Amino acid sequence: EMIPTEEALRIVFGVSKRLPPVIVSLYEALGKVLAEDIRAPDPLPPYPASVKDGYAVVASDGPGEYPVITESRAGNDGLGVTVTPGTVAYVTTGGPIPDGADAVVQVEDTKVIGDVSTESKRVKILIQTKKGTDIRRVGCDIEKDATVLTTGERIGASEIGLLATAGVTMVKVYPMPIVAILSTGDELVEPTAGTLGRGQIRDSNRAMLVAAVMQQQCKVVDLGIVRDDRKELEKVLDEAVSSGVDIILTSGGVSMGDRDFVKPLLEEKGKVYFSKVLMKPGKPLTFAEIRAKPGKTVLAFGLPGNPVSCLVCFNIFVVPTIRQLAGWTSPHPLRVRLRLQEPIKSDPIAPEFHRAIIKWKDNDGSGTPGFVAESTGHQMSSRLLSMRSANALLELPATGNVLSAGSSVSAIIVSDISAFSID
Amino acid sequence: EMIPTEEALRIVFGVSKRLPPVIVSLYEALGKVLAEDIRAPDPLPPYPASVKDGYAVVASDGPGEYPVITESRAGNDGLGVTVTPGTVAYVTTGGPIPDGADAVVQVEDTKVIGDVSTESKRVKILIQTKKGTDIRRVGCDIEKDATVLTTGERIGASEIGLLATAGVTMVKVYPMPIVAILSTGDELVEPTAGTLGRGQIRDSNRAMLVAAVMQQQCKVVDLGIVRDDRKELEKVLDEAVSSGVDIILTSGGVSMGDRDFVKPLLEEKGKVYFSKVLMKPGKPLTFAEIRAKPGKTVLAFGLPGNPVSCLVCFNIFVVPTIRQLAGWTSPHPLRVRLRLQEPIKSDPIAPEFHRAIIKWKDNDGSGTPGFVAESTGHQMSSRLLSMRSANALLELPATGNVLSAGSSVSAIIVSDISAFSID
Ligand SMILES: Nc1ncnc2c1ncn2[C@@H]1O[C@H](COP(=O)(O)O)[C@@H](O)[C@H]1O
Ligand SMILES: Nc1ncnc2c1ncn2[C@@H]1O[C@H](COP(=O)(O)O)[C@@H](O)[C@H]1O
Ligand code: MOO
Ligand code: MOO
Ligand SMILES: [Mg+2]
Ligand SMILES: [Mg+2]
Repeated sequence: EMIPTEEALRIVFGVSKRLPPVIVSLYEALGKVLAEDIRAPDPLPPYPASVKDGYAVVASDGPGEYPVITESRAGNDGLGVTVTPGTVAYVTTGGPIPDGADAVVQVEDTKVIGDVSTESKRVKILIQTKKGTDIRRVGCDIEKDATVLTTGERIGASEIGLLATAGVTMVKVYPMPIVAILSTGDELVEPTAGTLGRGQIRDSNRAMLVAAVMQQQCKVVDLGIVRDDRKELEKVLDEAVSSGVDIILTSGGVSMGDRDFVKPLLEEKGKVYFSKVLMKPGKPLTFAEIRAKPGKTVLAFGLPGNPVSCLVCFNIFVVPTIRQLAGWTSPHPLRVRLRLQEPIKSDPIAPEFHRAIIKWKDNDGSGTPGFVAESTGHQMSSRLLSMRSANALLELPATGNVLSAGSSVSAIIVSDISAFSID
Repeated sequence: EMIPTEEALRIVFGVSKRLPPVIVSLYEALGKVLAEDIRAPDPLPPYPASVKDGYAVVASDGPGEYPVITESRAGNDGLGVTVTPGTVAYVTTGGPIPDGADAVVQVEDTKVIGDVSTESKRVKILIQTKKGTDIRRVGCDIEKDATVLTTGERIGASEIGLLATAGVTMVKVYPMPIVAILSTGDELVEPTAGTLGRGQIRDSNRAMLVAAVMQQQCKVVDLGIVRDDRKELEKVLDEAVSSGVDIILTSGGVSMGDRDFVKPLLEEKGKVYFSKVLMKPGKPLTFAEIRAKPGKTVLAFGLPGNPVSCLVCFNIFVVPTIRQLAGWTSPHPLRVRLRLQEPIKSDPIAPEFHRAIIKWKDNDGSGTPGFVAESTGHQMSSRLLSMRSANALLELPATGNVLSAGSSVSAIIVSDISAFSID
């Protein structure tokens, strides 16, 4: 019972539930989705503020020479002083406008007159300004009680700046899921192994997945290598489910071998929604939901053992699940359209997620700017070098035809689009 | 002496030098740029490995019933057993191929014959296979001594997987720069302040920059609020320069006020390359290089105080500097072309970095897929709400003309393109 990827994703989305919100500190809120609206407790600026370094004037006075009656840069500077017609006040950018002044003339349109500090301060205003010029009225950037951030908004640097503006240092957010990761196989040895014994390989999926989960900003619970023994894998899965994690990722032990126990163990512990997906690479992907005994849900992905299939299934299915649990309203990956830089043979049986290195060009080959893709070469699921530098997965339909250079395909972007190397 | 942004970026790039490489552990290498090539010490697979769960056969035998002479899943399974013509061996995916077998027939093309474990094991091979089918020969994924990663390559999840495959757990990389951050101003109060006194605002730039630097994966040295006092700012800058940081970010104290000491202090401590940039927002941006006394270079950015200008200058100038110091060969931000969803008035004096929310659409308005942009509204440099959710900066030339909806502009992508919300 092999299901299409679109259905497998819908099933995963339907089962995945946003985590309960928590309260975190300002810097812990970075990267998280807001679980409450944020309202400004005071206006910005809270006082009428100068846009410029210069002089606060009565605009109707016009060009002329005037005494400087106060200097206003911050705090109580100029408190109680009224700028009346025929006077001016020195101001710096962000300085409070003294009462009575209704415009600011930038310092470049003024000239200091008389002996610097050996006579009372006088300045020549060189222009005719207009009422309100270069003054930020109270609340013109942010009004008191305005909503500056809303529930469901992801917190980036400017949102941290808005929380700080509003004096919020404890924030209600959706947390990231905690993810347990294990590898399976009698053939595996730790990546610290030197000379390999006959029939041994280094466990590469576990470190790869730990890294992938770290890129998604989740806490990792590293459960190590598990051997192809049903009782042993049951014990580790039972320990993982009762530990408080939200997602368990296993790799391997999910194909057709007589010692592949992931599927029967997930069927016994919880509910397996699927164990076969019509995709290349990634056919053995298994997804299950387990209820931890009181009491919460744990999502389990029995990822394929083949290194490419493992990472592709992580990118397509686990990344949107992490985002959904973390409260993202748009957990789907970015899909763009792009032109192939070389010919690519699609698979005749399953739609292929072909690894590519994509870049934006001024000419994508059709005379207009656009993304272009180069294949990473041989796409065998055992060839982790096919994932090297791959920032996208080309979605090739199961036609079996050769897609020529210059033809357009849909591509899933799997790595930070703002970290893309330019053409 | 106001210089174009293109020149200001060239000056910064010319002064910025990659940091000395360091040795880090496997998981610390994630996100860093490799400073050495990585070669596979053994092949992958190191033994001829089955692609399938099934039976290792002599392909020339063809369809028929055969005794199963061994079972090979991992390690020393089947060591010393030779599959001769007229025999087969059970194998699981990744299991070593016994000597003498030259093809694998997947279990779906076989049938077990006789009483399960109450008679010696026999299997019917249902197809005529071909020599080499479903076997991974030694080194077919990675050859012994092949270079699997090269100097200058950024380490993502698949690169961590390749390091683990190759048994590398200590990696030579370029480190991230350490960044000191301070705010300036007599008007500032901490973001924990409740009711604000007259002429006070909360310091929002510092937390915003700490967050921005944390998104760039750099260590932050938070030097707090500094008042508009030359001796005090000199002391903090001198302490920052001798602390071992690589970059200092200040904000404010760089306009035309009589208590703006950042520029004269940077001129005194080191070499100021520029202090005026032809851009909107961000005109007061100052850049300097200071030599810390023995002995290393410290880059200083006197960022503008206006919150928008501060973050825009961070995105345009500081992000590529961090990347250059961290050894990125492509530190420039991603620039794409896109269509405007609404009309935008460009500035008549300076090229504007207009904040936008961009998304990829199936129809960008011209009948072909592409990025589209919505303005974040009023672009005043004091209005941090104009940065809210902005994932790009539209590069508008200094024409002063109204760019109509549907016209195309260049846009700098400033936030993870793989975290873009879909249309
Ligand atoms: N942690 C791992 N690291 C590298 N390769 C793996 C890992 N787990 C399984 N494999 C390989 O992936 C393939 C499928 O594994 P399995 O699903 O257990 O049969 C076999 O060739 C395994 O040797
Ligand atoms: N850390 C900060 N947070 C928020 N606003 C700031 C900060 N530093 C300076 N400003 C404002 O930015 C503008 C320019 O500051 P300056 O360059 O010091 O004149 C003034 O309106 C300041 O009040
Ligand atoms: O069975 Mo796969 O789709 O090569 O991991
Ligand atoms: O002087 Mo600006 O360019 O509004 O920070
Ligand atoms: Mg296995
Ligand atoms: Mg200031």
